[PDB]
Amino acid sequence: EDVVWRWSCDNGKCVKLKNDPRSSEPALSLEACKMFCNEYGLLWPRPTGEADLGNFLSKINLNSIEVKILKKGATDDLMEAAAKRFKEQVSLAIPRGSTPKLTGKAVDVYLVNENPNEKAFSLEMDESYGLRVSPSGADRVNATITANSFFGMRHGLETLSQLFVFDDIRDHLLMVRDVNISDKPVYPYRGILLDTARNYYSIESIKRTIEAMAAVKLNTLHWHITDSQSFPFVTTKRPNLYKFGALSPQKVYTKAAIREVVRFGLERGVRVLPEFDAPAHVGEGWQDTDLTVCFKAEPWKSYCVEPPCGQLNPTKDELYQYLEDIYSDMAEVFDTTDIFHMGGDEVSEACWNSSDSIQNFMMQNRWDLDKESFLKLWNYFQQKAQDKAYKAFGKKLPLILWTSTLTNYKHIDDYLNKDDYIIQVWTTGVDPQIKGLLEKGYRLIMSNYDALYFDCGYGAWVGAGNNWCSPYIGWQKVYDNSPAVIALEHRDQVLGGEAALWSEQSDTSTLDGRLWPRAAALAERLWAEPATSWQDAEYRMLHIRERFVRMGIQAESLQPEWCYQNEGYCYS
Ligand SMILES: COc1ccc2cc3[n+](cc2c1OCCC[n+]1cccc2ccccc21)CCc1cc2c(cc1-3)OCO2
Ligand SMILES: *[C@@H]1O[C@H](CO)[C@@H](O)[C@H](O)[C@H]1NC(C)=O
Ligand SMILES: *[C@@H]1O[C@H](CO)[C@@H](O)[C@H](O)[C@H]1NC(C)=O
Repeated sequence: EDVVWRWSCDNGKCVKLKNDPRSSEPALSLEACKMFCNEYGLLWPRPTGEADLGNFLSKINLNSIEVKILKKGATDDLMEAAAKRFKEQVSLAIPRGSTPKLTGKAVDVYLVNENPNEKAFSLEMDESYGLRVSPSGADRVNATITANSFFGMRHGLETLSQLFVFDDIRDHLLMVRDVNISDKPVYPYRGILLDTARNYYSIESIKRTIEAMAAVKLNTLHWHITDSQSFPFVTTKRPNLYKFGALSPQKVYTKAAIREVVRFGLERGVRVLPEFDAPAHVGEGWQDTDLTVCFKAEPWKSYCVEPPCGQLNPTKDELYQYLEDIYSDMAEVFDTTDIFHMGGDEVSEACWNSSDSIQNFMMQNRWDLDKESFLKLWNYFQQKAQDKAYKAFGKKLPLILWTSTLTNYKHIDDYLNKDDYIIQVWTTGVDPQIKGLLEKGYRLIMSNYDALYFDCGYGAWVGAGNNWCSPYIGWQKVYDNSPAVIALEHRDQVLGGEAALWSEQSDTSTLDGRLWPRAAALAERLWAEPATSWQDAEYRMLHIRERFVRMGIQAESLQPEWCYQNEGYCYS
């Protein structure tokens, strides 16, 4: 039936009041009130530069929006696809089952791509844009997006679509009348790590994830595509790896499917970054090669962090022929990435020390069997693996490794160097390793497990209780986790951050709820690095959750919808 309430801005809060008929004041719908009661309206993330939204809305004819590309170039196909997606972006303002009256002004969207040939991902790419909205004549709106590249331009299309509101009191589609926005991200690497080896994720759910990432301007999908539990990556050159390693014949990622995901990501400004974790985190798929040790070793607690155990045997020269083929097959289909993630997760010495051939190998080279020697074996592996990666990608390119024994800042320079290796950080923001790494010039990606491990909090998956990194991390905590605070003067060496969805307790069915809307908190933290805390983003965070749901994302619920309609009454 008919909406009964209206909202009125009062000290930054939209107050619900009855829509009394005996009033000469025009009623405000909830989101129309929110657009101007809130400092940044309904925007997420909030812009970093100019953020002038004016004071008025204009009624818009949904069928009279037209996008015009003013500069043509190599990104013509990308710009056209982004333009065609803009109307459905706009329709996200309308609740499902509601239809706007097809009246109001016409909208002209002018896209100005000032370097229309640029379309490569790089840490130095220009994601900035300018957004202007103003009345054009009497019956039209002029929205002009100006950006130095396609990626900044499609960010601006995202922000523009957030400047529409549905008046459900009147069934009118509205748009902010006078807008001056300039915007650019604080960090170039704004990512989500998706583990698709501890459990399988449908390609459809991966594309859905990329959709939601683009909606909040995240730009990197780190595809943790192999691990001990499964090998779903279809490597044409070593087919037994996925044939033996896959959980099932249908639970694989073919070349065609990965190409689909990579293209889907490029069109939305998302770099699809593959990882082959090595030399630990291997197992399924390597049967009958004699290239691993400790696979399914028992008791697993004595040999690895979680079952099944298993590590590569770096003393077998055939291993690096396998690795070169894997990396080459990855480079063929992951052909938008400028970076390669090589894992580097903590190696088990007990696993390597229990091997006949490994100990004989270490005798012959004057190595003992102490802790320092197995670190030397790990360095031996990473050097040879790194060479195959360069040959596979046909060029030197940045490589990522996790913080580990190998990348301890006290000895990381022994074989790594800060120009070839980026370090992904799981330690807490107060761990001394971060300061030690930054002073040695290393670049960092923050994935602090106390704020950015999105798998924490659920039940145990071995034994009873809860999983290892519980409690569950609320969005308030991931919002307040600031890399700038963590890095201090070395801020420029922080490339950004990444929410990690490890998947021993997550798959296709839980993907939406694990990531959303919590990854939006990381999106604003990395895009804007606000000096304000989560309380000042709370109202806009509640709205972006609703926008995710309108997109079809099964996003987690944060608060009673009553709180969303009654700002200021839910606090502590
Ligand atoms: C790549 O980083 C990773 C990735 C995966 C990790 C997985 C597990 N564990 C640390 C991990 C880690 O390191 C995170 C640092 C953990 N950690 C360091 C220092 C102090 C701590 C105090 C309290 C809790 C954890 C503290 C901890 C044991 C553990 C037991 C399990 C399990 C998983 C883990 O599944 C079945 O049983
Ligand atoms: C649209 O607005 C932009 C920014 O103010 C302006 O540069 C451009 O000339 C306008 N175009 C039209 C057709 O009004
Ligand atoms: C490796 O095993 C040998 C016995 O085979 C033992 O002497 C040595 O201390 C072990 N080293 C480590 C690091 O466990």
